[PDB]
Amino acid sequence: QFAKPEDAVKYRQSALTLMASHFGRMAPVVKGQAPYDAAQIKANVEVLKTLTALPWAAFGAGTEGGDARPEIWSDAAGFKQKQQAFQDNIVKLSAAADAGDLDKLRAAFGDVGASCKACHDSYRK
Ligand code: HEC
Repeated sequence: QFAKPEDAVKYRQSALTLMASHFGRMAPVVKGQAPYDAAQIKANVEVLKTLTALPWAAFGAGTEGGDARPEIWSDAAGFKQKQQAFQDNIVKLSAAADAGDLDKLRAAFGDVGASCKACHDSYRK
């Protein structure tokens, strides 16, 4: 869907940005600093879940640029793995949310977060 590499870059960064917001916004709740409303959380996770599938398609060959390390392309299999483990954690998050269990959510939240970090460690400049 992209004409220039710059456009894929702009797209993926935007998706990542949005996702960061949707995920990050739950930290105070998960930490107990904000009240917990199951329904609100559930809806937010639904959005997050949609957003989380988006970025991956904008890292095709020829989209080199931004803060993407070249290893994303040299080591595609490793990148796919990182991405899949991440989506899997999203699924867990989603299940915790659906169930309305703060403990579960809290734990899953940590798992997801570690997933973000794992990817960044190997593939983000
Ligand atoms: C690999 C599969 C990743 C996972 C999982 C997550 N992120 Fe990441 N992120 C990744 C890369 C390769 C990049 C650089 C993209 C580029 O082309 O510049 C990023 C970047 C971000 C950003 C910056 C967006 C911007 O404004 O430029 C943010 C805010 C970000 N990542 C956050 C983020 C969060 C919160 C994640 C988990 C919920 C997460 N990322 C996972 C690679 C990967």
